[PDB]
Amino acid sequence: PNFFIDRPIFAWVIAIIIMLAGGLAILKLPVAQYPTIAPPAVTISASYPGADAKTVQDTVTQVIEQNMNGIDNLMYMSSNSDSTGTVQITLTFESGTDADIAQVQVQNKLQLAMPLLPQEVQQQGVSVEKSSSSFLMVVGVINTDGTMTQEDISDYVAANMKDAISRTSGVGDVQLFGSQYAMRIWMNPNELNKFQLTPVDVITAIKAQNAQVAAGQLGGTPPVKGQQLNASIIAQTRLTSTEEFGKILLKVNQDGSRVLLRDVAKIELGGENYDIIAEFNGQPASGLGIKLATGANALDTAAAIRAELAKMEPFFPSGLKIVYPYDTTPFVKISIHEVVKTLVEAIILVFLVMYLFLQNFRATLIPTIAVPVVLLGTFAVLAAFGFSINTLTMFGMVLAIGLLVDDAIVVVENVERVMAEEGLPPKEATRKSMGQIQGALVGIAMVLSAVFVPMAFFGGSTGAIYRQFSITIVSAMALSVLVALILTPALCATMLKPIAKGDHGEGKKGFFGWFNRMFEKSTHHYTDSVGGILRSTGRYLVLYLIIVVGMAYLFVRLPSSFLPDEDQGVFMTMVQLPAGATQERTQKVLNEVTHYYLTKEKNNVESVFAVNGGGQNTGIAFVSLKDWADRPGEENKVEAITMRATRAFSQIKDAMVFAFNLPAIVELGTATGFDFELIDQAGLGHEKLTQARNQLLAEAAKHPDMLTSVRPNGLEDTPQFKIDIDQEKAQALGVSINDINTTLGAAWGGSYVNDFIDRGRVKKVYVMSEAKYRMLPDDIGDWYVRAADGQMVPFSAFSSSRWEYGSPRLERYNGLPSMEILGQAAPGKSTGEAMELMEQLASKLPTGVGYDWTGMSYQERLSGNQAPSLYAISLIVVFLCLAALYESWSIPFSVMLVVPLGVIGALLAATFRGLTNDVYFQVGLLTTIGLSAKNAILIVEFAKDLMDKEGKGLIEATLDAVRMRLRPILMTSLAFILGVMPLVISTGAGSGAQNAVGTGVMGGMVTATVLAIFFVPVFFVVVRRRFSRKNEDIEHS
Amino acid sequence: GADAKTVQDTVTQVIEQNMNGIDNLMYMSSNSDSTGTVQITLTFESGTDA
Ligand SMILES: CCCCCCCCCCCCO[C@@H]1O[C@H](CO)[C@@H](O[C@H]2O[C@H](CO)[C@@H](O)[C@H](O)[C@H]2O)[C@H](O)[C@H]1O
Repeated sequence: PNFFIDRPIFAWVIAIIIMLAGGLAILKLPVAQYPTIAPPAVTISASYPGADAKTVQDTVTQVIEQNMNGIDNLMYMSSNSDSTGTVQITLTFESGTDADIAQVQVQNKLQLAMPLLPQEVQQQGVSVEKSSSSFLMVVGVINTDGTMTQEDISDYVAANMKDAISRTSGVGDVQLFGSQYAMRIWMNPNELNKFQLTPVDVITAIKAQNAQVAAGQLGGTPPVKGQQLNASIIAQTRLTSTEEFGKILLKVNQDGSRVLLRDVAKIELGGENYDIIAEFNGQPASGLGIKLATGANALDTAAAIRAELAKMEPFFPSGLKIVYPYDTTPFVKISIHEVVKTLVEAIILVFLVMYLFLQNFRATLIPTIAVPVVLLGTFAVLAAFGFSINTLTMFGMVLAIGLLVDDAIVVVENVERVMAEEGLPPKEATRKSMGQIQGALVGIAMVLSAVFVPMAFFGGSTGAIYRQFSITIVSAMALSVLVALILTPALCATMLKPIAKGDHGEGKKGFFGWFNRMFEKSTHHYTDSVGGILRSTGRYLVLYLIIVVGMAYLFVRLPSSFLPDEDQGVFMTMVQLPAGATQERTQKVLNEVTHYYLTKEKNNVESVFAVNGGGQNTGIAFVSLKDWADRPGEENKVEAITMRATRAFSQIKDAMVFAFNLPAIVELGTATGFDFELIDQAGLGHEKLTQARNQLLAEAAKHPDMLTSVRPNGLEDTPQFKIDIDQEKAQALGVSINDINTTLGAAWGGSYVNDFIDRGRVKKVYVMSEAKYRMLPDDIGDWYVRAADGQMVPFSAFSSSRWEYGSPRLERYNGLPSMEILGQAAPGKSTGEAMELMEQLASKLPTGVGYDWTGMSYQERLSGNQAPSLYAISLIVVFLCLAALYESWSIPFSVMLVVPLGVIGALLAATFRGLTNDVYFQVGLLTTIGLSAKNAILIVEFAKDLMDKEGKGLIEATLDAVRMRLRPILMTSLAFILGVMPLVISTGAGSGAQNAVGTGVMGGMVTATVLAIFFVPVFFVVVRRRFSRKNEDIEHS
Repeated sequence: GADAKTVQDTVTQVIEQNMNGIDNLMYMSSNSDSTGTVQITLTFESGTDA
């Protein structure tokens, strides 16, 4: 400490080093919008072509669910069984488990369930992936001159782009939206009936005439003695053209005429699946979902990708352009550039205050050197603990600017003060003064990390969010202190200009300086009156409690959030059609939306990206917005935008169309809102479970005062068509049940049969009915089976037919049949309360109706008992720290009593600005407690030291302290309030967060000082008047 | 028994294409054989956990 005061250059070297390591941790540091925040989930997705919901549930799912045992750190297992034939089992794991090890554990338990699976499933593939929902980017590809359809493009992507993007550096994963080329063979059932043939033969023939076969080798090993030719055999080669697939022979007739495939069915290169069809401004487009690599730079991955695509552009088909539907990146560009704008500015502000307050250049260059260094160094402290330049850590630094600023200031001010007071040289003034603030600065570090660290040890995804802030902030802080002990004292004693004893630069200059008297006089006024109050303090206790209570009411009556919403230049709208509607009708609506946006939002919307899929019944539309710059208004912002969209599609539409903005943390809890699981426990039936579900919907429909918008999260039972095969009639007339089945299948379901080699890439061979002969129930009739004898038999000869109900989506939670009920709490009431009333209502249900919690309300049912404890620790540790610094159990109470003085402001700040008690308002709120405590501690320190090291009296010593201490206090807070204010009143991108930090902090700061510089004195004085007896107000020694 | 240009765009290239976002991949090189063997070597940054 002192040591450096006598060594300017050694400190210069610790400084130069910190600057360089931070500079390096800057040059080689990851940037991303957020950190990994969400618990790890691994999803097993597989599909069973043609299967219905109970099919996959009873063929694939339950066999997989039962084979999923003994996998490490299981949290919860939830799966969808779809009538679209797809089944997905998401296993979410314990927070901070090794993604990669858990995911390997699952793919190796599945690789054991594999042999107990359907062969259709086993051959379409059962897959394992790690589930983020956070694609860095989604690239679209289109053709301008109407040239190709969706499926053509899908292929172009899968054979020209997906492959070179996953070669773009910075790109961690590529996923594909659409379906690759396939040999699509569409049976015409009549022309099939002619030659007395079935699908089954079509399959057979196709496998037979199309294959590779293990050929072998001429002159193989061992060859015979002397042998001289050694080379490979080329055999039956898989088919290449659609033509060659036409020229495959199905039955050679008697009359010399041959029957080809070309004849019995139509043949075309077509889509592997037509569930999902995608339209970008109406033109057909096919797409890519790119995920950011682990540790990789978001902004550079995206730029490298864009460079990859322009570099491919000299090789494209005509009018085939790349489009960029979703890019989370430029919002991150603006976020980063705006937080830097803040840091630079707030530095410039502190210079401005420091000058227009010490009117002395070389002093004013000191704190300017200081914090930059603390910055750089903290980036380097983060890089050491494995972090990245992301949202949470950067607003952690913005938030930290205050402790940083007060720390540099405290020092240079104390020096200048001691010089103006006693007339010491620069150096000797420093040591006097550094020797005065030393213990205080160390103690403040122990108390500041006494509040800032407990919050790092928060659990769950919530806890993760806190971890980012807490580490950013604490390191910035402890460093601000080591800088304040090594560098600043060194830069003070070395380059600070010496001040004439009893200078105060009063009057003196005119142009620039009338202020000094005017400040001077007033600080006198101030302290006169400080004294003035210290006569009767009682009234001031009255008002104090009043402020406390007011703070309480303000606190409770303020809205509890999780984060703020961000117009990200992009949002989405989702479309729900009447159950069983058509690909084409859903598509009508999606076009309607596409046009609405392309009409009454001509100035804001650049592009609409509609996707029909997940089952004809429902479509979704990705709405992209024009750049922020040409969207000025309060109305050209997403809130009002989605307002008018949903306003449009609510009344004047045929099916439900919500328009919404995606939250910034893309996968956690809607604050007041839960995710209920209604779990069937006993050997019950799906019918009984639904009955229980609507029953609970009713029990909550009875409580509009507690719960709000309680809704199930599934699909209802739709009418499904049942074709009962009478084994007797069919086995009688001569048709093998296999044949009736797989003909019914390969007719209406479709069938993967063979593999063919298109343009050198292996694609699939799908044979199914032509569209028209497999649409309507009566058409069942056009299909016949060749019996054992040789006769064709219609299905109505051995098939009964009826309509029934069934559900398209069979949900399972942790093994058993279950049903997901989403919900949120009433306007007034806390989420947990509504969760509790839900546990009381799901307790009101019939035998076998159990309940459980998942996702959001799980992450909250964990960390709902932790919040008070970390802060009980925080209070015991801060008090212990201050008792340490001083020498008192009771003197601390002076500085702790300050905490409210900042709160009353922040609550008042948000409320009277109409905001909400979120995280940013909280880290900010803490930050405020931090300064309250700092200033108060410096006052109390100076008070005690004057008292003990100069035997001075109480009232007089505190008075003197609060007096010499005022000028810097004001400096600090002036520097802040100005630096923060922009954050409080900015628009453009991200202004939701910015304003969230700002408002709370600012209001807090204001009440903080202009309440402390009157209450702290009274604390120290009134507190001290519950200590010992004799002596006193001594004035001796 | 299959031939090299046969195996390579069906088995080699199809596997290589999925090998992105491999942590610390330095360089990736693979052989496609008419003796039927197909082999893909992934060499990594010095000291990545094998
Ligand atoms: C950076 C600018 C700071 C300077 C501006 C602040 C100066 C004035 C702020 C004072 C706020 C508290 O208000 C102050 O309270 C005490 C009363 O308790 C008054 O003081 C007076 O009243 C009480 C009587 O009840 C007496 O004990 C005391 O003899 C007398 O000083 C002050 O006249 C008043 O100004």
